Amino acid sequence: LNEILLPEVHLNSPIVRYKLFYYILHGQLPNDLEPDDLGPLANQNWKAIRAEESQVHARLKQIRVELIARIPSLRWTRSQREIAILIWPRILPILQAYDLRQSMQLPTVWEKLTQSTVNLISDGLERVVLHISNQLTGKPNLFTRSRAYSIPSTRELSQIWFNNEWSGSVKTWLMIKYRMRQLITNQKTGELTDLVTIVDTRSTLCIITPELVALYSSEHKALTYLTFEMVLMVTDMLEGRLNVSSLCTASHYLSPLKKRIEVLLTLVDDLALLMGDKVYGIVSSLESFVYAQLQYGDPVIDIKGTFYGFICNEILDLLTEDNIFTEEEANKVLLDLTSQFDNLSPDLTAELLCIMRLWGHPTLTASQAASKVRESMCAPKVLDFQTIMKTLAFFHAILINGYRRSHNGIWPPTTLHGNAPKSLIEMRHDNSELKYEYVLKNWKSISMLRIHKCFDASPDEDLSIFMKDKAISCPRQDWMGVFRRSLIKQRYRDANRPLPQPFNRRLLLNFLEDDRFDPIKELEYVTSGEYLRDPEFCASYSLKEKEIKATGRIFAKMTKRMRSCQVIAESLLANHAGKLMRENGVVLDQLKLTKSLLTMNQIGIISEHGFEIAACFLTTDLTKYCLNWRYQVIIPFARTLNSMYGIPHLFEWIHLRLMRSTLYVGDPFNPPSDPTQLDLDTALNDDIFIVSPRGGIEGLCQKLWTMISISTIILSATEANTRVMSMVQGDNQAIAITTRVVRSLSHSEKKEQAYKASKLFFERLRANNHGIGHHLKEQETILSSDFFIYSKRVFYKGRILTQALKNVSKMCLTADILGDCSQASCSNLATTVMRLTENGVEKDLCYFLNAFMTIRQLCYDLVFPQTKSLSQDITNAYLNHPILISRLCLLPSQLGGLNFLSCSRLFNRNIGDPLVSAIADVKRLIKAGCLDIWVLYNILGRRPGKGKWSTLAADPYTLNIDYLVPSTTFLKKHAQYTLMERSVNPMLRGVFSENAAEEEEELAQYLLDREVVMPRVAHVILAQSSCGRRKQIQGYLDSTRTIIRYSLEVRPLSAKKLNTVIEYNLLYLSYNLEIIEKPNIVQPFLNAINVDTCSIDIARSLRKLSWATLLNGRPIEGLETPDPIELVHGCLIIGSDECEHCSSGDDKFTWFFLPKGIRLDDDPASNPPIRVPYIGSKTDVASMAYIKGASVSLKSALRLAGVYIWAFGDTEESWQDAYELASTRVNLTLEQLQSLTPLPTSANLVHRKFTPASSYAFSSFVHISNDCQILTDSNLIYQQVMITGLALIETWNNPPINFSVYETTLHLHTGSSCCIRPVESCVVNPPLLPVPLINVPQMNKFVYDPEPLS
Ligand SMILES: [Zn+2]
Ligand SMILES: [Zn+2]
Repeated sequence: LNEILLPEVHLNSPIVRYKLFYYILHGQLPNDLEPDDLGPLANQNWKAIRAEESQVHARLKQIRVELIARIPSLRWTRSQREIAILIWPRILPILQAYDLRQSMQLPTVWEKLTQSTVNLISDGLERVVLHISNQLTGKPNLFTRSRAYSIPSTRELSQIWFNNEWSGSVKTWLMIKYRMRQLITNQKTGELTDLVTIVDTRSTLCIITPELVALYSSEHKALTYLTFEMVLMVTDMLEGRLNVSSLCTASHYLSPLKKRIEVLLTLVDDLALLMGDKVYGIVSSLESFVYAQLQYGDPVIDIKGTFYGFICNEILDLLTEDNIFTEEEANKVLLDLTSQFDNLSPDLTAELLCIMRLWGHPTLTASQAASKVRESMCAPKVLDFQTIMKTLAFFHAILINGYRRSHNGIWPPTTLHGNAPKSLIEMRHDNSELKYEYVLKNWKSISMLRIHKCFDASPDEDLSIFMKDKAISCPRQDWMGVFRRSLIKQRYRDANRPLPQPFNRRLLLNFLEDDRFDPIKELEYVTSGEYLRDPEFCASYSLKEKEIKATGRIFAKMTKRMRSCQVIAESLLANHAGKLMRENGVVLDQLKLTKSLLTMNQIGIISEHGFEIAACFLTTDLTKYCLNWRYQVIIPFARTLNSMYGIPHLFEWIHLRLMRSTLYVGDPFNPPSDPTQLDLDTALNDDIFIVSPRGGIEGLCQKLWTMISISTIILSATEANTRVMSMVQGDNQAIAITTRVVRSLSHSEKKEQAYKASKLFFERLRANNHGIGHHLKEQETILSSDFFIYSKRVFYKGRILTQALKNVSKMCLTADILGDCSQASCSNLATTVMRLTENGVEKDLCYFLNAFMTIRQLCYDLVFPQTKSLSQDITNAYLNHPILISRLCLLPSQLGGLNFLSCSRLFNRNIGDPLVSAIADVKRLIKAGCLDIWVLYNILGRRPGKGKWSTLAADPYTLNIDYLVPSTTFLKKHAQYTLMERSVNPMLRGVFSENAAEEEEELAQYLLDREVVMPRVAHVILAQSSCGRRKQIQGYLDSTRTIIRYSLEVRPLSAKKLNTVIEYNLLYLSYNLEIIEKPNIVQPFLNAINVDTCSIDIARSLRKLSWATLLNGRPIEGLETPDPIELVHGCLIIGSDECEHCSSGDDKFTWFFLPKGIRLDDDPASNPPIRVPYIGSKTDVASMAYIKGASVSLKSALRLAGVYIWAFGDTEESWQDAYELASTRVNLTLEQLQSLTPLPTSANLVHRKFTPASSYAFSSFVHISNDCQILTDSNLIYQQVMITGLALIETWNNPPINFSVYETTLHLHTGSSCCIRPVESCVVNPPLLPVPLINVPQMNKFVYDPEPLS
């Protein structure tokens, strides 16, 4: 079992300083730590602690005596020796000193294997991309126009990735991490022998232990100790540095950033050595300085350089805070730090926000983390009553207006106070729109307005909320169980009290193993006030991982009942009250969100092609808002929400419970300093305790706070008589103040006028925020006439800045997920490469990088085996033949390979048929020479796998090939099944059944075993049926690492299952060895397929032979979709050129036009008019009866019936067959089912954070016209063609290029192509099989509704 629950490969936990201190002091390791540094650990009785844990102490003593023997000088005390013991933050400038190059062969073998494999496919990939450019533009310089400098191929990429700086460091820390993970795994199994590893490299001695490593560098005479989390963090940071430096070296776009990033890294490493853990304040100041430098180019003189100067002052304060540097040294350091950000384009100035994670993370202490929140929270705060009531009145107005525009424009049930004026009387009587200008006046009457019950909201409305695992704290009596037993044993022995019981329960497991669960009775915990009277309640903080800022270093955890009430209340707020606010543009659809943000940023840019429209953008972060929320400023809003929802007392729970409870920071190695503090309630407001908190907690009750902030923003906007559009995000907000200026004014003067108009709004907003208790400092406020910040992305002058280096920094050598398969890692690398394509990096370079890192990952997995195997035949066969490695890496993942990035994926996110794209890629590789035609013949002639009807129906477009599903998803499904099997919750009484797989197989066979097989129709019908609903509910579980471990423990895997999960990688490699080794003998009729055959025909034939066992010769219809690159034969027209396809026969094309004279980040009058580009089209029914408030079951049944009738026929027998599959989810009869069913024609057949598809730099000025074309598959095809054309236009002028001196026209002639085929459907398809006996959860509300109509 321990071979699956391997130690994590990447950092996921905070670095605890006291853990390392505990390990160092346990074995009496040499150190120069002051008594103040040790904190509470100095007064611990280490004799007893060493008496226990004797294996740990024995290992530590062994490494100590090895250190003494190797370095005799370490015995000297009082720091009179020449060797200095350094803790993690002070070893940054000496990371390159640790080499271990000798007595280390695995990294060298890995590098040699990667080079040998890459050397075989570089030219083929160059030919592939050349052919792609020739086919998509008609010219061979599509990808090389912006660079022509130097074109990096795959071999060049490998050379500059393995030969640059940090490469040796990455190899030596990868070996160290691998050895330490091996030692940890051995220790878990109880081997107890040879658990100390010594490498003893010349000038660098490293000793590896399952607990910590001891690294000594002779060149610098510095010895350091690193725990496992520290080692993971160091190797992750080194890998990120390697990726960033190599990408800067490779891409011409990021070339200027290389030297600046290197100089910044060196400067901050020296600063870290000189300072300690206080250099991460400087790192955060640099994070803010990126935006300060962005604001330095603002046209307005009054707003240019303010943030720059403030951030410089903050950096100087941080530098001179502890008197490490004098004024002149701090000034020189500041100048050196700032000189790396000057003379950079706005895109690059935002791609220096990648270096935040490049210096690791600070060593956290519970006391320091608690100090910040205790300073912010638990503080007196004076609040303005008038501001509170004005905000409440505008809250009422916004809620009323949001209830209007829906519900037939009818006012909610409201009660008017006695001093409402006649105008309010008539407006309530009339039910007209409450004008904000009207609400500003008579605010005393708009307030004191009781809004009665509006929604019949039910806590159990959403089921997915209850299925998400959340951390839950121990009761108030076991609050000391979080700390290590060794540290608290002496305290509990002195006090003569029993040791606290460790707490390991989870919220998800408590919910699932709850016999009597009901949200109606669960909310009574808060409604009846039992939470205030609960003595067991205990809320505690815990250190947050991968956090460098002082704020947000802790996240809180609460008891099971309180957490359940919190999630129920948040869901209640978001479902009904949250939807009423449309003043902010937040939507659950990302496409609409980015369109709204693009329009908001493009408000200010108006071209010459009266009074124009001008915008000034204001962005403020709300991270510190949670600690500053007070009960008095939220009581009226929450009271009105209570009245609206009908629950007498549901909200205001966080503050009321917090003022009566004592909070603490729970860290296993950070016990309270005072050994006499054995109880939480009587603790003092110091150390790790936060006595009587009066503020909020981050994330908790975020919806109410966001609505209050929206009301405040609206109030401020109306107070200054300025038009704004808010976009509050919870942790951030962006405001665009709108004003009307003269058209003839110069752009600088229009911006000045906009800023002058926005000054009053900003003053009113600051005054209102101060009134409600949120003081706005210069840190929070960034005023810019060009850009605003949303979702950590900068919207600069109608674009979105790239930040591709931030994406490339997290491209590591192994997925942190459980299975750790080669396929999962390759998929992660491909996803990161897709992000790089979207974020401005060269598409050709991204393709080469994806191939190179796929090869590198496979070589790493081959030469760094996670689990030792008795038979190494497969591993040796792959290691000795790099051509096999190349063939496997270049083969698409749909055919069994590890190439998860298709050629067409480089241009459009949406892919119709993955198999067609895979076939097109294989044909391209065969034409270039990367692969061989006999590989394609072997794939065509491959023996069908062990597939059933269920796998064909559940996941269409997939061939019958074994080992296409990684062991990771198998582990996730096993965890979900184990959770379902032991579940006893009433809400899931009938979800789980033992014959679920049999029922799914029978239904899939019924839907598929017909005259014509329709995998999409079967997939949709299965998903919308009862069994599909049960599968969805079972898949609602999160299946985290803890959940997977619990499932493996309570339900152990069989020996055969254990072995196959362990050796999935070797089994997959051996399975693909049958096709990537030698030309197999295939059937003679397969020779008809050639490299010139259309990918659609090849895909149809491959699906026919692959599923030959299941179908016995029947063809598969409804899946094929043209490959976007192969479908279109584009031509680019520059100046006097003409389209060859237009002049020769073809007359179908998608017209793309780019005007001339465009210059980004320049005068808006000069360039052609700007507009929101085409980012995509989502779902957008004419049913006989428009049922309002229809349940999910009713909609699912209606869609199932419609799809069945549309696909299998409109005969009465088909209607009876679909009646059963509809009645498995509703209680309709045939007549109501037929009447209520939507129109059964043109079935969509569609079924299954902020990542924009592009920067939209040059796609905003483009002109499109699809008039000369035919025009829901055709709509998807045309949308894909449009997106591909936009991507082609964008890559024609890469982010290195910012001007277009000539007008360009793109045609993308989709005609005269073999992939265009007529679409035929709606034929008669008799069932051919009796309808299976389906068990339906009649009593379950979330699957079946006995009353689907009112
Ligand atoms: Zn043309
Ligand atoms: Zn074709």
